[PDB]
Amino acid sequence: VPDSIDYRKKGYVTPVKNQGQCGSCWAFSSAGALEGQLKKKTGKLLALSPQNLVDCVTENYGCGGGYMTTAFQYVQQNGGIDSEDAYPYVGQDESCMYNAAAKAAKCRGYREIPVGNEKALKRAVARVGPISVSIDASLASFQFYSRGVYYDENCDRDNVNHAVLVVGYGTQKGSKHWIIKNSWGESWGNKGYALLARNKNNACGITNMASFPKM
Repeated sequence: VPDSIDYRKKGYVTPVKNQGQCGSCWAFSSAGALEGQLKKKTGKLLALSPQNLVDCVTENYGCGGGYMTTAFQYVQQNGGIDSEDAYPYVGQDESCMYNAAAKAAKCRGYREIPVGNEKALKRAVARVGPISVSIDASLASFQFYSRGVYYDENCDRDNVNHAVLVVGYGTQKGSKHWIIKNSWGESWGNKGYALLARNKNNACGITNMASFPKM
């Protein structure tokens, strides 16, 4: 297991999108995780449809939030998720419009990551690929992040409100970190990305709802 990995550099990571006024972080986080897997198993990186997730994952709340496992199980039970070309993102709730011919990826379940265990998370990133996780993004220091390894002690390591995607890890000026991909546009963070404190005691509660799909 390497000291550093960065699935952007391995073609596993699609461009950064903007969710907008819609609370669909969980959808982008699922679609990105499925994208990382679809690339691992077929070798081809195709943009998947988070709008498919927000319309049709009826155990979730659309632009009111949801769970990523809830979406993985959905694409398992439904037999596929569409590509973002077939099913573009519009940022607003609507009725399900899943065309099965437009099916671009399948799923065979999901695995969750032991709560608290950052060592387990690192391993999972190293040997599976991008992982779907959820953090406390409520703080102003996060909404106006730009660079460096983010750490704010007021970060609730217990209650978690925003879904991002882990697309690798590493160290920088001595601080071990996680590389996460957000859905707030390229104007947020470091062109849509952020580094998060790693091995600093589960900062922002990143291993609370970590998961990835099976392919």
